[PDB]
Amino acid sequence: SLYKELVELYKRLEKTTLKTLKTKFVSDFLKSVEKPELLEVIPYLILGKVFPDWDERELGILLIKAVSTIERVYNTLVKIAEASGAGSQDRKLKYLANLFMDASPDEGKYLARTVLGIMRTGVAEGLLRDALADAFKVRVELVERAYMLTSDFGFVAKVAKLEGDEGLAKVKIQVGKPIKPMLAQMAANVREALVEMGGEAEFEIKYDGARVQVHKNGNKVLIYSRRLENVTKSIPEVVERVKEALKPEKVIVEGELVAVEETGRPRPFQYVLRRFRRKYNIEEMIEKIPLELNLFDILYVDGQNMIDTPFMERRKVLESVVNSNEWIKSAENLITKSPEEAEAFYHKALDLGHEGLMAKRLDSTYEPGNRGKKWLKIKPTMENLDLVVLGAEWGEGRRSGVLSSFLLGAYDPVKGDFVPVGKVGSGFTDEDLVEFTKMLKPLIKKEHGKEVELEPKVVIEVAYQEIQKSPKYESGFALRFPRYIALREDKGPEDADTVQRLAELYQFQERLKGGR
Ligand SMILES: Nc1ncnc2c1ncn2[C@@H]1O[C@H](COP(=O)(O)O)[C@@H](O)[C@H]1O
Repeated sequence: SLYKELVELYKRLEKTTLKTLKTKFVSDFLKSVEKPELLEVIPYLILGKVFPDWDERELGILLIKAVSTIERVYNTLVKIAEASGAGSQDRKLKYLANLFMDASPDEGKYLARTVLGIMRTGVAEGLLRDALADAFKVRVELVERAYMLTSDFGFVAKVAKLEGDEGLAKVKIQVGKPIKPMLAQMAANVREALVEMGGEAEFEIKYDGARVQVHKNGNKVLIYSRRLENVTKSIPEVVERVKEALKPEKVIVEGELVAVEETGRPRPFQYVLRRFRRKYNIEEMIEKIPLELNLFDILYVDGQNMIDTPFMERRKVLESVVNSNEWIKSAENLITKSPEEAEAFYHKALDLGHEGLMAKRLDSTYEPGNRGKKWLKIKPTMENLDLVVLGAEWGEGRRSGVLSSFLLGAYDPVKGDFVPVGKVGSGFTDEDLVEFTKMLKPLIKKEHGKEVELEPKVVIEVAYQEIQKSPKYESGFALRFPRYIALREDKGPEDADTVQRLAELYQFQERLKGGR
C-alpha cells in the first residue's frame, strides 16, 4: 500500500458531503490494507493528523521556504520529529526532499496539508469508528470501547482487523495511553440527586479547573489535558509533586487542576490553561500561577484495571494510594444518605468559590467517554456550552480587518460536518477580536463576501439566556443571546458539545420551569 491509494481516498471523500458515502469510502480503504502498512499508520492520515493528540512527538514547519509509499512517509515523519538533537533546527528540507523527488504535484498538496495540519478532510472520529467496524466487520460497540480505553486509533484498528470481537473486548488499559473521561449529566438540586442515586450518594466539590489525567510509571509521569494534549513539559512542578505523593509505581489517576490564589482559593480555569500554553518561561509562570490538583478517581493501580470497580471502592483505594500534601489532595467528599449536610456541603463549596457539587453513584463502575446519570453536576447556574466556531463574519470599515461575529456549530451523529447551532457577537473585547481574527484567519474553508465558513478546529465556551427550538438553524436549535465566556483550548473538535447535548440541557431547562 502506497500514498496514491490514500490520495484516491482523499479525492473520493473530497467530492461528497454525505455521511455513509464517506463511511463507505474510508471503510473501503481500510479494507484495502494488509498490515506492514499496519494502520498504526493510516487512520491518523485519514483524519489528516500525523500522530495521536497525546503523542508528545511534534514536527511542523518556513513551509513557504521548504517549498522550493505510505510507510515511507510515516517513516519520514518519525525520522524528522523524533530526531532529538542539535544538528537540525530548520533543516528538514533534505528530510522533506528524501521522499519528494518522486512525489507527484497531485500528492504534494496533501503532504503539506498533513504537515501544517492544513488537511481539511471531513472525517470525524465517530465516522472512522463506523468505518473500522464496517471494514473489518466488528461490533462498533467494541471499536467504541477499545478506543475509549486507549485513544489509539491504530491500535484499535490492528486489533480489529486481526483479533476481532474477541480481542477488542479483551483490550485493556495501558499507561501512557489516555482513557476517555467518564462524564456527568446535570441535576436540579441536591435532594434530587439523592433521589436518582436511590437514597444515598457520594458528593464532591466540583472544582473550577482543567480535568487532567495522570499516568505514573516508575520515575516517568505523563499528564494529559481534557483535549488529550500532553501537558507534562509545561507543568514540571506538578510533575515532581505528583511523583512523591503517589504511592504506587504503576498508577493512572484523574483529577482537576485548579490555579489557586495563595489564599488557597481557585482562580478561573482560564489561568490553568495559560499554564498549559507555556507562553512565558516556566520559571516566571510557576510563581505567577500556582496550581493545586484534586484527584477524584483511580483508573489503574499496580497492573489492576479499576473501570469495573464501583465508585465506593475506587475512592477508598484512591485515598489509600495518595498521601496528600497541600499541593496534591484527594478531592473533598461526603457520603451521606440525607440532603441536609449535603446542601451544607453544597453551600460550603459555593462560598469556597468554585462551581458546585458532583454527585457520584456509589455502585457506579467507570464508563469512559460516557455522560450519564452515574455522575451528576449541581450548579447555581445553567451549564454553559463549549462549541466549535463553525464560521464567522467580518466587520465593516476600519473593522474590515476584524472578524466580529462567530458562527457556532455543534456535532450531529447523523451528519458529521457540524451543524450550526447559532452565532455570537456579544461578550468579546477588542483584543479578544484581534485574537480570534488572526487565529481563525488560516481556518477559513469558504469566503462569501464579508461572511466566512471556518474549518472547525476552535472550541469556545459561551453562555446563553435560553435554549429554544429554532429551525432557523439546521439543528432546529438556537441560543437566546449567546455571549463569549472563554475559548477552551483544553477542548478540541471531538470534545465539543453535541446536538443531543443541547437537547438534554433544554430538557433540564423546562424541568427548571416545571420544577421551580
Ligand atoms: N471533583 C470533580 N469530579 C468530577 N468532575 C469535576 C470535578 N471537578 C470539576 N469537574 C469538572 O466536571 C466535568 C464533568 O464532565 P463534563 O461537565 O461533561 O465535562 C469535568 O470534565 C471537569 O471539568
